[PDB]
Amino acid sequence: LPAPSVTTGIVDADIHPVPQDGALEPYLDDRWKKHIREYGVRTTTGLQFISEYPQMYGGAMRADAWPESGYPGSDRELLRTQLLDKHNIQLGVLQCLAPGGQTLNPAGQALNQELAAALCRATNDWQLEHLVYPDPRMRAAIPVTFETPDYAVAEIERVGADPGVVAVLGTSKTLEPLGSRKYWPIYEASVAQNLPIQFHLSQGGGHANTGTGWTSYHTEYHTGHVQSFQSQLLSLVLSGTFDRFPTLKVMFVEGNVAHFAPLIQRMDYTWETLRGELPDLQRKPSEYIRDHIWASTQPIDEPEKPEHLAELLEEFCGDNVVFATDYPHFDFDDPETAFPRSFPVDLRDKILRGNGMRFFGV
Amino acid sequence: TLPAPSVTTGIVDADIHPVPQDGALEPYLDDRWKKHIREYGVRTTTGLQFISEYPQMYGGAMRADAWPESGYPGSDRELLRTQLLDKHNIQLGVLQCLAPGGQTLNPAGQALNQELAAALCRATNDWQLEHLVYPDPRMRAAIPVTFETPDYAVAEIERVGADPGVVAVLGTSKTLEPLGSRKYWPIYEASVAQNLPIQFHLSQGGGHANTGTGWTSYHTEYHTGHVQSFQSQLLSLVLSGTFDRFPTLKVMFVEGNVAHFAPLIQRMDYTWETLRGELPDLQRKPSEYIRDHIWASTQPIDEPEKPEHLAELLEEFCGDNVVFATDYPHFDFDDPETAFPRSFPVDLRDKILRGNGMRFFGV
Amino acid sequence: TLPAPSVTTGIVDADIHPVPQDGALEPYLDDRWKKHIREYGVRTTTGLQFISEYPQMYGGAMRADAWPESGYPGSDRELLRTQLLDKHNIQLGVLQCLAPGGQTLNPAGQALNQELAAALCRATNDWQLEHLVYPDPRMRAAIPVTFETPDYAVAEIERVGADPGVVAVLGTSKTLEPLGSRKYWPIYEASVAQNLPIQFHLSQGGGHANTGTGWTSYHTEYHTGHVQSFQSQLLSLVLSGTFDRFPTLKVMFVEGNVAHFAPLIQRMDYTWETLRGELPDLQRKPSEYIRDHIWASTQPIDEPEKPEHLAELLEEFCGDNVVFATDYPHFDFDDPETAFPRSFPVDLRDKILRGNGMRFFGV
Amino acid sequence: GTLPAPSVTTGIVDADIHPVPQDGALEPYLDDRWKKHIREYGVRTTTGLQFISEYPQMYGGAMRADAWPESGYPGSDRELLRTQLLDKHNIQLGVLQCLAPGGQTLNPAGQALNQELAAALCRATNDWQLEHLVYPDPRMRAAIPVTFETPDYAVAEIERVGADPGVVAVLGTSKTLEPLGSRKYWPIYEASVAQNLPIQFHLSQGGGHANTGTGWTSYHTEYHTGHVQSFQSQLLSLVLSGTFDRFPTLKVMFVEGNVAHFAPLIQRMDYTWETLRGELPDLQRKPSEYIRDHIWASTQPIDEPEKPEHLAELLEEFCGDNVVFATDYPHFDFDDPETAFPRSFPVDLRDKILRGNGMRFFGV
Ligand SMILES: [Fe+3]
Ligand SMILES: [Fe+3]
Ligand SMILES: [Fe+3]
Ligand SMILES: [Fe+3]
Ligand SMILES: [Fe+3]
Ligand SMILES: [Fe+3]
Ligand SMILES: [Fe+3]
Ligand SMILES: [Fe+3]
Ligand SMILES: [Mg+2]
Ligand SMILES: [Mg+2]
Ligand SMILES: [Mg+2]
Ligand SMILES: [Mg+2]
Ligand SMILES: [Mg+2]
Ligand SMILES: [Mg+2]
Ligand SMILES: [Mg+2]
Repeated sequence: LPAPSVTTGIVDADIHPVPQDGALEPYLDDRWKKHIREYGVRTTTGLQFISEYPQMYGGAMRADAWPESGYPGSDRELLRTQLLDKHNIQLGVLQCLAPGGQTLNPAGQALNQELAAALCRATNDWQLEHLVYPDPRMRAAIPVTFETPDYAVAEIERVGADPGVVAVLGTSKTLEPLGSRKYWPIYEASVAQNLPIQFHLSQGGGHANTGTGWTSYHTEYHTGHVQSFQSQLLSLVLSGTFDRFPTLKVMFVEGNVAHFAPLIQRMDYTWETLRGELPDLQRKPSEYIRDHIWASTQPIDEPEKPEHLAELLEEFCGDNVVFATDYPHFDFDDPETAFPRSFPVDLRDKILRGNGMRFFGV
Repeated sequence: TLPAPSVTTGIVDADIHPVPQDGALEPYLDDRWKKHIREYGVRTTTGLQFISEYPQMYGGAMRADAWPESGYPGSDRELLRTQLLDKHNIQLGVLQCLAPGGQTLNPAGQALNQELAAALCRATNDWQLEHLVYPDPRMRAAIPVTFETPDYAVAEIERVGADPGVVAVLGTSKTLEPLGSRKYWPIYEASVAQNLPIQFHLSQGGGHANTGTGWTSYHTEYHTGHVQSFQSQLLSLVLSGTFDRFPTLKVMFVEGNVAHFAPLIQRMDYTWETLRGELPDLQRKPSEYIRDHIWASTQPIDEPEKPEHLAELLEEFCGDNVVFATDYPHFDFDDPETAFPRSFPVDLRDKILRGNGMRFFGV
Repeated sequence: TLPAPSVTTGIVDADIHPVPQDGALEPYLDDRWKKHIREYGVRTTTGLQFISEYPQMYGGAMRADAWPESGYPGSDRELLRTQLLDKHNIQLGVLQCLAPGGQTLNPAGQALNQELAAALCRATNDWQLEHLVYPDPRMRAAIPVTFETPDYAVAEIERVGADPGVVAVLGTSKTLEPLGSRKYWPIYEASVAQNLPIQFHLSQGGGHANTGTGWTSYHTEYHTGHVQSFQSQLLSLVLSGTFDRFPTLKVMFVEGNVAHFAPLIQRMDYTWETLRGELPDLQRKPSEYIRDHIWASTQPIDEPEKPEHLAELLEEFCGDNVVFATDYPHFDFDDPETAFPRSFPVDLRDKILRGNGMRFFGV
Repeated sequence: GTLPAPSVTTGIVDADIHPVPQDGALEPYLDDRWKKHIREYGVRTTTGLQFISEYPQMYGGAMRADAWPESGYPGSDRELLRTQLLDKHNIQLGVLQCLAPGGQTLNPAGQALNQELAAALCRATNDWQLEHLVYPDPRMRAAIPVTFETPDYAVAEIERVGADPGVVAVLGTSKTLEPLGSRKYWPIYEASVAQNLPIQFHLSQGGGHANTGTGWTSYHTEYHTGHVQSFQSQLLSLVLSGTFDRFPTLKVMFVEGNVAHFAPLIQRMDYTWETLRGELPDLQRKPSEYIRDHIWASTQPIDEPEKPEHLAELLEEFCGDNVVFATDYPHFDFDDPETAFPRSFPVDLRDKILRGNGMRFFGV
């Protein structure tokens, strides 16, 4: 399969396909089909069929993205024409967030981690056969079980070298902050395959959705997603994970972008005083961003004064911001209208093209 | 070379708590970590500089008669020798060091800086061997290791686990993942490789609340609540199939009480009869794992209203797998002369005091 | 430090048979074993001084055109380079040394003196690395070890298994116990620890007759009969749950043919659907182990009467787990230019020549 | 458990007694999965036969016709074993060798091809014989069957119960898949020596090979006389492999392999070694020099030469200190201590066969 080529089209770092009903069954062992029929996929809830914050308005999907039968993102033809052709996407990165007709219930978060591994492997076989190889404008970010590194390492070794794969896919929420040594074998395996890692917004993880209680209303739930990414960035940087893995690239997907700038600013300021706690950390904290931390754009930040967007994106790192649409979610961003009227044209071009080309090794 | 432990006329005491005198760990700690501790203390799963989330009540939870001239109970090796080892003819006394200093329960392995945790575990292990075990090998060490960082724990088990002064690996009852999780399997593998069993002692911390349904308020809730963590760990270790992967691993629950395990296991089997289809990989019936894999120490002894129920429940658990402990110098210390009810059978009392622990510890 | 293998424009050849020149192993053998060989030869499971129980037919079963100026086919590294590596652009060629001298098939690991066998395996490994691999690292070694004495095999895997010139551990298709037996588990453990897969090459010997129902008479029976041992080994490795214990272990059956594995596995599943209750601990359906654990090399390529059936059966086995081999310099050598039928799909052949072997060897 | 060491006073040693569990007596000691497995499959071994071994017994199961209790198989009634054997012959150390999990003569637990089942049956047998027989009447002591063909499981069982004072030996079979000097078995020898336990190898069928080195026998004379051959082969391997150089305190007894034939076997071994010893240059002693410290043999079924004086000659040519009395109760060729030896047999040799020799083997 040839390497991805981006020339006059664009990069889209976050696309959500969904398998049609039964589409994963050719790839699952018999024991897991039986298990799912009898138990469903238990996770960090007391609920049979939904997550703890079920989608609010029409499944949080584009009203115009429902096909003849099935869920938005389950129709390959509609995805080719409504997304890939429409916006001339030449590298579109698939992030499968659910094994079935659902918006968000990640395979890696099944509490039966052997089932989780089986669902991740089936998703990877499915997306490569059903989407990537038939139309290699798409490439896969492969879900793995971050909470069981041995299984994730196995899956990265199995398919990580496939030219259809461009990243390893995790979740924004975890049981330990991602700088923990628990996850280091996954980083090691990813670097060995020259794969970057994308962490997509998730529920679950094992803790409440904030550091100070479970949220009540939808504003709190959705705005609160940024908090997990703030916590993860701090851990990955301050733990020295990037001293251990100096080539490891990480992208935060659907965590927003602008907030990272003042977070990193406060991180440096605090470190100037308190650095003595972490004497093995080799660089000033913000010095890790350019080489290690990326963010995708959707849902685009919308300051009251539009000029503040480019300022904050550059205060984060202008080279490390990568366009995404989030097709087919309701807060989908269109490359023709996402950026504010006065946004600098050269920054926009690299967000659409060069920045993601660098992140994915194009 | 230190001789193997020998139990002839004396008894096994599976849980004794020494503490290092002030400064006693400093020879075994690098200056970077000594400075760290001076500035930051041993930060753990609390917002408190020096104490844990449930500080002890009356007198530090220590026996009122166990205080040396100066220092904390358990810090004077001569007083431990005369008030405990000599007094009760303890010939295998297993040390479980629960704090790096003059405190009751602040385990080194639970420091959130896991590099500091590993350094403190290492220092504790060198200290207890040099200061207590080698001078008086009636004592032997259960070595604290960092269960939450398996690589560091494995390194420590490799470093010191084969020393004849060590008889077990020491963990905590509370953990971030239940102990049957694959996370901990490298520790089980290393322990088996060194022919060591594992003891899990009552702890605070772990990362979750002290119950599965909120943090407790009063001391009755806190102290009675320690049993709950061990119920949860037993279920995880058994149902996960950990003992199918490690068919020679022996684990003891220390200071989780004993009798409650019997009806827990009984409910486990009864539920499994219906729901076993969820866990088709598990090789044996759940209760069948107990005899070869799960031990419990006795302190604080269960005290039923009708004392005859004690022996019944210990046998319903597994009479061969119950091991005596005193918990010296804690306030609820059990004296082997007075702990057993009058009708208790001699066969069970004798193996609790000697043979059962000899089997667990490989003596 | 030897670079990792790199397969770009060329191919993987999973089975190449070099032979030491006369005396070439002597620098790597202790004088005691030199003396033993002079006085006893290499006694194995025969009553024969020099040959195995089924000696080769025409020309030693070697290619008529593979004889160097002096010595046995495979004994001249320059002819190996020009007639094999250069001729077919082999970029990962895996050496399987089947004899310590100028013979076709007399494996070191099968010497009945297992101390001698271990010394010959060690000497073969030092020799092939120094004479062949390091001078031309398109070649890499599958290291013979003594499967019938696991302690010695483990020692040799520890000694040389991490060398970058080594890509696999080498065993024999015939053994005294089926390969899923716990006897061989220490070897699987050591191989996994060195991130090494295992290749089992066609062999005579083992301790049993060459079929499960008597010794064969004619060469058709002997040579077609080699498939049988691999069928038996696959069944044991799968049904024993060896891959439940070692979930990262990869094994390749070398020169057992490929297509027959598909109906064998199909029968295994169909029988297990009824009889699975005998082995309730096996975690997966039997055929489900193939994809993650069982590979097969292609030579001598299966030749169905209707060529279309080849691709069908290779895919019914597992198309990602089939790896090219030439078997140079044996008479039934497969040329990668001609081995596959005209209509065979390019993607499947490409995987067989490149990606599949790269995955198996971790390249 | 706690139990005095055996005391042999005015009584005798009996090195081979065959008890058998009554129907169901092992079930309290077996996991549910193995009870189910046995119900559904029986105990598969190296045969194509559901219920019998490849050479089933000829006449009445090869039991003496007077040892049948009210209900069970011979050897299944503890009271009958006490009065018919231990009381009757003043046996003060009677060593139990349980050869079957049930009333089915000669079917060793260790030879089940499912070695996890085999281990479970060995463990159940050990728990049962200690509880039902040894502890109630400690004149009896156990030779604990273990799975020789799966050393990890055997080592575990030796570690589990091998230090129990009710146990006096580890119990194996005369036939194995590899000769007993093979390194495969060395972990078992290591674990046995660590528990200061000797090993007894009892006559068996099975093993994985034919019952001779040159084909399967046809008639019962060939089968029963053929049992000595396996012991000949095992002695040669154990000695010539240097197993006793590696384990210099290891003691082994061949049980029910006869005695006299060992003498000329060893004699031929030395004579051959004098020429060919260069093949095995590490061996520390002349082959026959291993016997005194390492190899014992029990007497039953006693050798019956045509001229009785040859018996004592051959027993001394083997090693007079290393011959140990056994009855083989309740099998048909049972030997009685009062009549087994020829009238002219030396009294000093007989006394040590009945007492001193076995005391030294079992560490009494
Ligand atoms: Fe998204
Ligand atoms: Fe979204
Ligand atoms: Fe305590
Ligand atoms: Fe306490
Ligand atoms: Fe070959
Ligand atoms: Fe060949
Ligand atoms: Fe007998
Ligand atoms: Fe007999
Ligand atoms: Mg600045
Ligand atoms: Mg300053
Ligand atoms: Mg540094
Ligand atoms: Mg390697
Ligand atoms: Mg198993
Ligand atoms: Mg099962
Ligand atoms: Mg003993």
